[PDB]
Amino acid sequence: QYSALRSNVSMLGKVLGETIKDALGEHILERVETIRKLSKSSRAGNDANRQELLTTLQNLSNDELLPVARAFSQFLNLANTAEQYHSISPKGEAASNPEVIARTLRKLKNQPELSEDTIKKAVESLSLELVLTAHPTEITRRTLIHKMVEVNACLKQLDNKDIADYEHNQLMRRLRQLIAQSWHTDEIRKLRPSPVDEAKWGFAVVENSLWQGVPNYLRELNEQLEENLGYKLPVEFVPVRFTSWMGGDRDGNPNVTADITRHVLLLSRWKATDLFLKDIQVLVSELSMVEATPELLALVGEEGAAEPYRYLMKNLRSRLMATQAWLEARLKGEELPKPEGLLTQNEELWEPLYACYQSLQACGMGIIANGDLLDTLRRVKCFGVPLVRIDIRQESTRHTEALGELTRYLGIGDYESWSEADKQAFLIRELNSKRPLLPRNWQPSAETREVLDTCQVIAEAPQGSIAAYVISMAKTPSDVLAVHLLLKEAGIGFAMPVAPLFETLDDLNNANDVMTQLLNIDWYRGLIQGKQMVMIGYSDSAKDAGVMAASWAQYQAQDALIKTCEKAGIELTLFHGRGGSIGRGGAPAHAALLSQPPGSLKGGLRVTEQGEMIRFKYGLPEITVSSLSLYTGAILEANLLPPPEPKESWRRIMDELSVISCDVYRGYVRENKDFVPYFRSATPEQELGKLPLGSRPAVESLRAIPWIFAWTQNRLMLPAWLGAGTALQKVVEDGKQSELEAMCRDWPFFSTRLGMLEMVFAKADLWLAEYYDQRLVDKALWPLGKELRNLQEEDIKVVLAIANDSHLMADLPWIAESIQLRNIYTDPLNVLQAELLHRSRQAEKEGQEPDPRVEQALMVTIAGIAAGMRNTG
Amino acid sequence: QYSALRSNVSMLGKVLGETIKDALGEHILERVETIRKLSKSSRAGNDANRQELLTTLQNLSNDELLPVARAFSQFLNLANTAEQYHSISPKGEAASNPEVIARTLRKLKNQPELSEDTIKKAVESLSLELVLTAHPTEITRRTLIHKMVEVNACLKQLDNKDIADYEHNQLMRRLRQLIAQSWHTDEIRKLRPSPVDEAKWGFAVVENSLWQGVPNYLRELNEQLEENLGYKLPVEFVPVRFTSWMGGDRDGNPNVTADITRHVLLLSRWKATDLFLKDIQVLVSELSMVEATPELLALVGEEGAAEPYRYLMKNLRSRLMATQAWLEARLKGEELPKPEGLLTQNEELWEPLYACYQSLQACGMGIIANGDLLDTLRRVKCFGVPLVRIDIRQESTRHTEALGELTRYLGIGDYESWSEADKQAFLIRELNSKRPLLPRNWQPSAETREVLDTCQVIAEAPQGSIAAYVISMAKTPSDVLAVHLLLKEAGIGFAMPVAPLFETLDDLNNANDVMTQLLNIDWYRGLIQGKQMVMIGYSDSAKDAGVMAASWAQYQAQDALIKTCEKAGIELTLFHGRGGSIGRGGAPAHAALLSQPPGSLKGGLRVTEQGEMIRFKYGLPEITVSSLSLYTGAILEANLLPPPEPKESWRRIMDELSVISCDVYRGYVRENKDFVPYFRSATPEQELGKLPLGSRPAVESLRAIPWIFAWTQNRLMLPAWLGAGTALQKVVEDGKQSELEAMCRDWPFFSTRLGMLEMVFAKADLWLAEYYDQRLVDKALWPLGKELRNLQEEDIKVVLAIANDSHLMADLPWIAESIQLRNIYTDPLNVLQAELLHRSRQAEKEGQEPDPRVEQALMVTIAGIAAGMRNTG
Ligand SMILES: N[C@@H](CC(=O)O)C(=O)O
Ligand SMILES: N[C@@H](CC(=O)O)C(=O)O
Repeated sequence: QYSALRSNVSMLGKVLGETIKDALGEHILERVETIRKLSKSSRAGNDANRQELLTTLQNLSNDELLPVARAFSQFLNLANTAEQYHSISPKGEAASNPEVIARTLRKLKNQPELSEDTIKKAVESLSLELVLTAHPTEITRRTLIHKMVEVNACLKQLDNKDIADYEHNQLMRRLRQLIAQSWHTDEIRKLRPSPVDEAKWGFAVVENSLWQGVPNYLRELNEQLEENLGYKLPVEFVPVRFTSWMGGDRDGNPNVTADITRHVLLLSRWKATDLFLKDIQVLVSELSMVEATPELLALVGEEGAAEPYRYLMKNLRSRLMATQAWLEARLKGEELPKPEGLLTQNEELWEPLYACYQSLQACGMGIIANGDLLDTLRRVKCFGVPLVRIDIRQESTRHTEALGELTRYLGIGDYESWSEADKQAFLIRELNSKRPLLPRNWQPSAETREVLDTCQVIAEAPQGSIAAYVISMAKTPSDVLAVHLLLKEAGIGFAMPVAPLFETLDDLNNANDVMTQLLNIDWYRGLIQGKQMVMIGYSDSAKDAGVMAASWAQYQAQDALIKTCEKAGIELTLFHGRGGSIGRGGAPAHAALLSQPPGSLKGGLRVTEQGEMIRFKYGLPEITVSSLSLYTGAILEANLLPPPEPKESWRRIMDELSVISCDVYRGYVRENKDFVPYFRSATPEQELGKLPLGSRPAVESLRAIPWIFAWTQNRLMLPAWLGAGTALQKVVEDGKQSELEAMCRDWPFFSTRLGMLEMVFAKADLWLAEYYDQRLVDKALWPLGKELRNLQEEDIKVVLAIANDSHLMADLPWIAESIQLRNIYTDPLNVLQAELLHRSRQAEKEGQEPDPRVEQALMVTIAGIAAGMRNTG
Repeated sequence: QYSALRSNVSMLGKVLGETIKDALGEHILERVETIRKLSKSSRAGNDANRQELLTTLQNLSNDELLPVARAFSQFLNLANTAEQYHSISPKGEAASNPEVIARTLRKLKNQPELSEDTIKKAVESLSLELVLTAHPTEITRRTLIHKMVEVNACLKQLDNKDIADYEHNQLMRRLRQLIAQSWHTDEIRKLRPSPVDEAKWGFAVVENSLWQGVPNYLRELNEQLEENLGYKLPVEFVPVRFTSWMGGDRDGNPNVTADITRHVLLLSRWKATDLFLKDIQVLVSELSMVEATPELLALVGEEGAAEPYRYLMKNLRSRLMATQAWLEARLKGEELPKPEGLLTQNEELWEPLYACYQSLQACGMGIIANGDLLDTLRRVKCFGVPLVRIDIRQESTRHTEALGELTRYLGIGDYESWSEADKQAFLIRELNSKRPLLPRNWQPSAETREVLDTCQVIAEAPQGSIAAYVISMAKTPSDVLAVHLLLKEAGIGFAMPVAPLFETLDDLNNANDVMTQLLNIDWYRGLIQGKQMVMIGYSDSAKDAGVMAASWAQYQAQDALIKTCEKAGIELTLFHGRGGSIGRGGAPAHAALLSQPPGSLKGGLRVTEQGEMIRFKYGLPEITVSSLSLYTGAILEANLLPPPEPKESWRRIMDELSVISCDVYRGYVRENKDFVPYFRSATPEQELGKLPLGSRPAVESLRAIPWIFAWTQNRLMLPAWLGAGTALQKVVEDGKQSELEAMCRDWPFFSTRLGMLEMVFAKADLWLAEYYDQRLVDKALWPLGKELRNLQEEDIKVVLAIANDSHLMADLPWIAESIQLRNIYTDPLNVLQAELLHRSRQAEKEGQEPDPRVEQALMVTIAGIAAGMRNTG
C-alpha cells in the first residue's frame, strides 16, 4: 500500500503550487497544467492533442521557458524526496531497520557446515571502501544537501499521528518556508564547475550525511553482532573508509592539473580540522571526569592531573587549531614554516582519544566512553586527517609519452617504439638502479611535465592522503611497471598501490595474462607486499562490445584473476567501476554482489559510487546506514556462501550469447553508416559537451558517461540493452529456451544480468524516444529510429518470456512503483527538452547567439531528467 | 489523569538507578532505598523506625554522604524534567498552545462596551521587559541549560506512539548516555561564583531558550491577532525586551565593582556578536534573490548590484566580525583604536536588515522575508547590540556618603547633616550649575570612588546599554535628585531613568508623598520627559511588617502613584521586585497581574524574574512562549478590564488585618527574645552565608533572599505566612467571616492574597520542621518551635474556612499535583540535610576543619531543596 507516499507527493505539490501562485503567476501554473494534460492525452493516441502540444510548446516565449522548466523540475524534486522519505520511514519500506543486518546474520548462524569461528573470521576481515565520484549534471552553484535533510525532518515530524494542531501548523509553516526557498533561491552555474567545486560538493556529502551515518552504521552493526552472534568487534576495528576521485582523476581532464590536486589535498585537511574541531569541543566540555588510570595520569602527570581527560582534549584542540591555521595560509598561497604540533597522520588523532576511552572503561565510565568518543574514534579511522583520501588516475598512454620523451632526451632510445619485452627490460633495469634518471633541470612538454608534476604531488603529500594510482587503459605488464618507475623518480618513500584498469573486451580478455606475467617477475612480486588491486571497467567495455559480452568478459576475468592470485598467494582486491548491476543500490546490489565469481570479495568491497546516485545512496544519514548495512550483508554472505560454479553448457550459452550480442551491438554503433548522424540528432549529446555540466572541458572517442547519459535523456536507453535480447531470442529459436530458464533459476550471474535489463526496459520510453525523432531527426533517419525501437519491443518479450512473467521487474514492487511515479513526473521535462533542443539547435544553424534563457532551461531539463531516471547503466 | 507523568518519572528513575548500579554501587542504591523507606515509615507514626533512621544517618561514612546526596538530588532532577515536559506536551497541560492567547482575545472581542479601536490601541501599546536576576543556589561550575534541552527532546520523541522499535532503542540509547553524563559529569564550585560567572549563566539562558523563544512567541501572538482580531502588528513593533541585573546590581555586593560592570558590559557585546554572526551566516547564504526595488538597488548601486541582499548581509557580517575582534582585545585588557565599522547601536543592525525585508516584500518574496529575517529583525530590537541591557542598583545611603565626603572636601558643608529641604536646595542649585563640582584629581575613600567610578562606566557606555538606575532604600525626594547630580558630574549625554525602590512599610507608605513633591519641582518634571518608573519592594517590606501588611501597603501605594501621575500627565511604570504573587508564574501570575489597582500596567510590565525560577519560566523555548503569552494576555485584560474598586468596608478590614498581622509578625521576629537564637539553630541560615552560594561575599541586617531561603530549607516557610492567618481568625471571631468571604469572592486583590498562602501552606512541612528542631535545636527552644508550628496548623483552617474548601489550592489541580510529586522527592534531601548540618556544626564547635565532603553534600541538598520547592515567597 503506497497511499502515504501518494499523499505526501500530493501535499508537497500543493504547497509548491501555492508558492508558484504567490511567487509570480497563475499563468505559469496554467502552462504547467496544460503541458501535462496535453502530453498525457497525446500519448494515449489522441493525434489532435499532439498538434496542440506542438503548437503550445512553440508558442512558449523565452521568458516562460525557464520558469516552466524549473516548475516541472521542482515537482520532480518533491516526488524524489517523498520517495526517499518513504524508504527509510518505518511505516514504509524501512531501509535502515537493523533487521537487514540480522536477517543475514541469522541465515549464516543456522546453516550447518558453517563453523562459528569461520563466521567470526569473516566478520573480523570485513572491509568496505566507497569511492565518491563527481556528479555529471550538478547544475547549481551551491550544494543543497543540508536543505534536503531539513525537508525530510519536516516530513518525519508530520508523520506522527496525534500531533497537536498547533505543532502541525508550525511544521507546515517551516515546510512552506523551505519550499519557497527553493523556488526563489535559484542558482545556475554560468560556467563549468572546477575540480575544487566538485571536491567541495564531496565535503558537503561528508558533513551532511557520512559524518553521522558511518558511526550509526557501526553502532547498529555492533548491536546486531552481539545480539545474534554473541560478540562485538573490538574498538580498533573500523571496516569502512571513504575515498574520492574528485581532484584526483585526470583521465581525459586537462583541468585536473598537479596544482589543483595539491590544492584539493590541502583543502581536505582544512575541512577535517573543521569537523574534528566540532567533535573535540564537545569532548573538552563533556569529559569532566577526574578518575583516571595509573597509565592515563602518567600520560599527563601533574599540571592537568586534576582534569585529566579534559587535559588531553585541550591539547588536541590546540594542535588541530594550529594545523588549521597553517593550512589556511598554504591555501592562500603563503609559505611559512609549519607549527610544532602539525597533524599529518591519523595516529596523532587516534592516540590521545584512545587513551581516554581506555581509562574511562577501566574506571567504570563505560557509557561515557561508548558515546561521543566512540563516534570520534571511528571517524578518525574512517575519515581521519585527510578527511577523504583521494585516488590519482591517468591514462597509460600518457605515461608512455612521458617516458618516451625522457628516453629520447637522454639519448638512450625511444621507449614508445620498443617492443614490450624491451620496455620491461628497460623498466626493470631502471627500477633496480641506484643512479637517478630524471634530469635535474629539464624542459619537457606541457603534458610530460604534468605527468612528472603529479607524481611529485603524490610524493610530497603525507603518507595516507592518496589511496591508489589507477591506470585507465592498462594493456600490458609494462603499463604498470611504468608508473612504478615514475613514482620512484619522484622520490616516494612508501609502496603505492598501482592498479591497471582493463576497460575493453580484449583488455578484459587479456587481463589474466597481463597479471600472471607481472606476478612472474620476482621484483614486482616483492614490491606489492602480497597485495594487488585490479580495476574492472564494465561500463567502458560495454561501450566497446555491448552489455552481454562485457558482462561475460568481466565474469571470466575476475574468475581467472581470483584463481591466479590464490595460487600466487596474493590478496586480490577487485576495484569496481561505475554502474552495472553492482551500482544499482539496495536489494539489487546485494543480489549483484552475491552473483560474482566465488573469491570476488575476499579482499573487500571497493566501488566507484556514481555521482548521480549519491543522493539516493548516501543523501541522508539513515540512507547511509541502509547502504552500508546492505553492502556489509553482501560481503559476509558472498564470502561464507559463494554461488555455484556454472554448468559447462551454461558457459557455452554465454560464449555464444556474448558473440551474437557483441556482433549485433557493433553492427549498429560501429558498422552502421546512419548511426552517428542519427545519434547526434536524436540525443542531446553535442549539447551535453557544450553546456557547463561537468568539470571536463567543453563512437570510439566518446566516454561511457556521455554515451550512457545522452541515450538516457532521449529515453531509448540504447547502451544498456542493445544486442542482449537479440542474441537471447536467437538462442530461444534453437530450442535452448529451457536451458536459458534453468540458468536464470540456478545461476545468480545470469538472473542478475537478466534482472538489470528489466529495470532499463522499465525506465525506457518509446513514445518519447519517437517524439524526439519527430521533432529533432531528419525524415531519412526515421527508419533507423523505428528499427531500434522495434528491436526493444521484441527484447522485452523474450526477457519476459525467459523470466516467466508479464509485468517487468515483478520481483521488486517498491522499486517498480517508485520507477512508475518518477516516470510520470519526468514525462514533461522530456516533452519540454525536445522544444529546447530544437530552439537551441536552430539558433546555431541560423548562425546566431546562444540565448541564455534557452540554455538555462535546457540545463534544468537535463538535470531534471537525470534525477528522475537515476541509474540507467 | 497524570498517568503519563507518573510513567515518565518511573522510567527516568529506572535508567538513573541503572546508571548508579553500573557507576559505583548497589550499596548506594541500598542507602538511597533505605532512607526513603525509613523516612516514609517514621512520618506515618512508626517511632521505632525514627530511631532506625537516626542511627542509619549517623552511620553514613563521609565517603557515602556526597554520592547519597547527589543520588537523591538526581532523582529530584528527573522528576522536575518529567514535570516540565508534561507541561508543554500537547497531551498534558499544554502550556504553549496558542489558545492561551486566543482565549484572552476572544473574551475581549465579544464584550459589549469595548470598541474595537479601544482593543487595537491596547495591543499597539503592549510592553513587557523581563529583568533576569542571579540564581541564589547555582552549585555547579558550568551551565546545564543545553543538556536539559536535549533530555526534553528525547522525551518528546519517545512520546510518539507507533515508534518503530529500532527508533525507540536508539532514543533510549542517547537517554542513557545523557543520564550517565550527569551522574559522572560532576562539577561543584569550590569557590564563590563571580558577577561574571553569574552574567555568563544569563547568556546561557539567552542562547539556549530566549533566542528561539522570543520570535516564536512573536509569531504565535501575531497569528492570533490576525485570526481573532483581523490585523497583525507591524514589523517594527517588538514589545518584548530582556534586561539583566547581573553585573549591574551592587546593592550589598562589594564584588560588583565599576571594573566588573565595565567588563560585563563588554562581554554582552561580545556575545551579541557571537549570536548575531550565526544569524547573518544563514542569511548570507539564503538570500540569493536578485530582484530588488529601485530603492534597494540604489542602496548598493553597482558592485553588489548582481547579488543585492547578499551584498548587504556580507557587509554586516564584516562589520560584526570587526566589532567582535575589537571586543576580544578590550576583554583581554588591550586598548587599540576602534574599527571603521564598530557596532554600538541597534539601528546599525536594524537598518540593513529592514532594507532587505522591504524589497523582498515589494518584489513578491514575502514568505522569505517573513522567515529567518523576521526572526533576526525581532531579535535586533529584543536583544540587540548589548544582547541584554543591564540595570545599575546601589543603596541611597551610599550616594549620600559620596556627596557628603565631596561637600566636606570642598568646604561647602556636610550634606549628610543638612535637613532634607537644604539638600534639595543644594541639589537643585548644582543640577542647574554650569560650573563643575567634582574635583579634577581627587582622593576620596574606596567607597566613594566606587560610587564615582560606576557613574563613569554608565556615562562611558554606549547609549542603550543600561536600562535604569535603581535606588534601593529610597526614602526622600533628595534620594532621587542625588543620583541625577552624580550622573551629571559623570558627564552623561542622555536622560537616564532613575527609580526609587521603596522597600519598607513606611517607605511604601510615604512613597506617594515622596513622588508628589518630586513632581512639584519644575526642574525634575522637565528632566524625566513625561516618564517615571517606581520600584515596589514587596519582598523586603514583607520582611519588615509581614506579608499581609506588606501586600496592603503595596496595594495602596500603587493606587496612589497611578492617580498622582495621571493628574500630572506622567506615564508611570511600576517595576516589580522579586517573588510575591506576581512572580508565581503561570495561571496564578495571570490572576495576580489582573488583581492590581486599575492603571497598574498602563505603562507596561517590568518584573524581576527570580533566579531560582528561570528554569521553570524560561528553561526551554516552549516554556518561554508560554510565559510570554501568559503575561501578554494579562496586560491586555488588565488594561481593558480593570478590577473593581474595593468596597469601603473591605478597605477597613484590610487596615485592621494589616495592623493585627504586622503586630503578630513583629511580635516574634523583632520582639521575641528566643527567635534569633531559634532561627540560627533551626534553619541553615549561617551556613547559607558561609558556603560558596551567591556572588555576594561570605533580623534587620539580613536580606529578603537569605531570610526566605533559610526558612524554606527548614520547611516551615515562616516568612511567607506568619501573621496573616492569626489576624484573619481574629476578624472571623467578630463575625465578619461573611465579609471576608465576599472580599474573596469579589475582590481579586484579596482572593489572590489568600491564594498565595495556600501554595505556601501546600509546600510547608511540619513533620520535617519538627525534625530539624529535634536534631538541631536545643531543648529550651523546642516550645517556640511547637508554638510556631501550631500557629500554622490553625492558619490553614481559617484560610480553608474562608475559601470554602477542604483540600488546599483546590482550584489548581495540576499545580497541586506537581507540588505533591516534588514534595515526595524533596523529602529525603531534607532528611539528609539535617544530618549534614549537625555534622558540619559540631566540627566547628570542636574547633575543627571544614570537611569538604560534608560541605559539598550540604551544598547539594541546599540546591536540591531549593529546586523542588521553587517559589516560596
Ligand atoms: N536503483 C533502481 C532504480 C531506481 O531506484 O531508480 C534499480 O537498479 O532498479
Ligand atoms: N509556581 C507554583 C508552585 C510550583 O510550581 O512550584 C505556584 O505559585 O503555586
